[PDB]
Amino acid sequence: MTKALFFDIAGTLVSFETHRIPSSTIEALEAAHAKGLKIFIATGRPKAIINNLSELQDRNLIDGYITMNGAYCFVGEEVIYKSAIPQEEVKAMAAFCEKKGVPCIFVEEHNISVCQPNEMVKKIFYDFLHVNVIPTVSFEEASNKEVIQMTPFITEEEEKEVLPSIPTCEIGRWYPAFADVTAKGDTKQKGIDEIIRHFGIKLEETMSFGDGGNDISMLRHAAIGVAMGQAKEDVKAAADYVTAPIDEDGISKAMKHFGII
Ligand SMILES: [Mg+2]
Repeated sequence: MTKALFFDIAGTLVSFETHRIPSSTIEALEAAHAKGLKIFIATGRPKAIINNLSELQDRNLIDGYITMNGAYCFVGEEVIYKSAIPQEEVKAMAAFCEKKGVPCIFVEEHNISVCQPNEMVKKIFYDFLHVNVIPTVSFEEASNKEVIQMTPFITEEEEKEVLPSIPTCEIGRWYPAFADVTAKGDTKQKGIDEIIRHFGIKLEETMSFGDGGNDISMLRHAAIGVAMGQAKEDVKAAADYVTAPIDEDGISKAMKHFGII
């Protein structure tokens, strides 16, 4: 039976339309918590810019976090796994973005920065996703940092152009305007593995929930993967079950369907 739930944030817990968590989702997670489910966040975002979970956090419903696509995992105050990108690949991404004229976010363990933020950062991270403004630093400074995750604002075409300079990183994408880059093997699947290792939970007792391309590995890896109803077809194909759209009680309906609650 399911013992661990893994939830993506954007488009899974938090609506892109309201920037809020559906009421039925909060109710479902309260019910699951009381039944003893462990409830985990599994997001591409770094902790520093997770600014939209307060309704769950204030209710003390989250048992641990997979952040940065698996590159930074923690349970309470305890870090259980982290990674860093090979410096050559940080440098190559910085040089590429600066040459191309596109911005890039560089995330360290305890600092976050953006280089040359432009209309794409404003449009996508601030205006669309409601991320708080990230401090600016130069690409030269960024290129020298110990970086856990980079988020270049590159298209799929631009990604293929920089790819040979990025020979070992993982590149996770759910949206056409940016991708998240982490070190080899660091995907939300890795995050699941680290969390369940910590808790003594078997992979066969896991359930994941996602809407995006960066969820596909965790949708396949968990024993049961649930795709949100508005997800792209490749995300749905990776899942075992497709629930309703997020703003049509998709989380609650899935949890009820499986008897989680
Ligand atoms: Mg998502």
